[PDB]
Amino acid sequence: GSSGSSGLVRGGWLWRQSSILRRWKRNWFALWLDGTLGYYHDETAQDEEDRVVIHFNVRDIKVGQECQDVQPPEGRSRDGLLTVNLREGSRLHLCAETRDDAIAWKTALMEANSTPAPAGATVPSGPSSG
Repeated sequence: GSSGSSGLVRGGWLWRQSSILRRWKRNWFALWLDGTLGYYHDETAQDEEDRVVIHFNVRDIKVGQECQDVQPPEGRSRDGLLTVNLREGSRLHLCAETRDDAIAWKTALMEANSTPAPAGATVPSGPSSG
């Protein structure tokens, strides 16, 4: 709603595990201020694959060892795994190259899930001399 969404939080590449192919694949996940999560084929949002709710929607999120029914792809390590749970029930199988990345997503998500935004009236006002 709110005429869609305006403003991006983060945008990186993460490994997602498929169901029919049961294999990890490269995917670009981008979080919106509106409180939504959409991943497209590549950085360029041209062919939207899907869109899930983030605002008060994320039930839980695991990272690394936390994982229970997930395995790291080739090269990567268990110190990167990361899965997100949705209130709707369905979850999201992901895996960060490193633990750092995983945590970043876990925190960036957990927050947006339980943290609203003043989105409404703001100005780019900033520095001038320099």
